[PDB]
Amino acid sequence: MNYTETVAYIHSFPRLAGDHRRILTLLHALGNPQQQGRYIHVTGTNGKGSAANAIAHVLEASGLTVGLYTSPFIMRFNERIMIDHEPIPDAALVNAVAFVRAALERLQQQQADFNVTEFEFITALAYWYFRQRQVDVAVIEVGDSTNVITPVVSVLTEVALDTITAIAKHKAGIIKRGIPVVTGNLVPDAAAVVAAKVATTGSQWLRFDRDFSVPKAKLHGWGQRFTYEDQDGRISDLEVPLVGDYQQRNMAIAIQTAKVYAKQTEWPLTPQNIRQGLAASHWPARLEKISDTPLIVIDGAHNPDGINGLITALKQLFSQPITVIAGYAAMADRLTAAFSTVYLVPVPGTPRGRLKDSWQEALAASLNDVPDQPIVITGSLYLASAVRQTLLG
Ligand SMILES: [Mg+2]
Repeated sequence: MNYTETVAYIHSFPRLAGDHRRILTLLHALGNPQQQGRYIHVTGTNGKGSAANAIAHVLEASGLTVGLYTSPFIMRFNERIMIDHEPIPDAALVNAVAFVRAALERLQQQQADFNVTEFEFITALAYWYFRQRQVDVAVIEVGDSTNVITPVVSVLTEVALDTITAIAKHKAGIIKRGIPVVTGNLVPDAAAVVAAKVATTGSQWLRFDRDFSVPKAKLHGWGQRFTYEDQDGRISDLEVPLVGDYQQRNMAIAIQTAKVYAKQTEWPLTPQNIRQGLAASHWPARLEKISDTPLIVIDGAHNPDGINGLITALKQLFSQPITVIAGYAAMADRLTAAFSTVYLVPVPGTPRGRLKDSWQEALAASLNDVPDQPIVITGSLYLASAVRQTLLG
């Protein structure tokens, strides 16, 4: 096939019904690449994509070839599988999809009704591609079809209040015997689930605000300047180009995890690597300022927690009036009460306050009416990625 037939073939996979048998059957046909190499396992309800990207950036700056498996993509499909922050080239995706389909067709010649899902096909391809390219470590963000590895260190960023013990027990399945777990400051029910699991596995548990912390943090331009502290000391005046107070805990989790990786593998990691790797830690479409003149910021906050955390982040950055373009009525009532011009438009991959029929009509209106006013586009990551693909791709 071509690339276009290859990405359409990946999306043609079904919606099957538990354990990891189907993906392990497929992975045995690929020669078990999940059993070789080093891995960092990342799960959590929020902040896992941001942490994983930060861990990868810090490890790459120390001189390691880092594979990175994330979801979702923002600009193109190829962003889900990266090696040193470069998305898997089209032709390499064409080759890899052809190799995995060939092994899958061999498996269907034996077991006639064998199949896998879309995420299981992608995860198996990701794990085979990282071994083919021979990376030093692969940072794996949890989708659990990825739970077929023994990591060097596991990360559990958050189990947020949105049942808690039932969610925490599903998330604690990535914690393995003797392998250290780096977590955030978990809520009581999630913490009790983590404490009992690590007493069972015998794991070293490094927790945010206990073993490591951020004693100083403040805004500095479009990003934050902060100080990290642990048992080895402090690394002061670290800078990341990400706004939001919740990002202080994701970066701190990322720094602690990277240090736990290097100590376990006897790899040298300096504070310089951590500093340089945190400076390169850009995470697209998450309060990203994409244009200076005119001022345009894109964001994918989609819950009311995301709307409330955005509102105070926008208040921190802007003391002038802005136009906010929003992709239900409780999310829109807090936007109208806090901001100037507010436009409600439709999100592009969905179906059926000032109303606009599209985000382009709202953006053209604001630029025509008041050209010096900043525009923030928020409400969905799919709407935010549509604006980013249009305005930059
Ligand atoms: Mg993510």
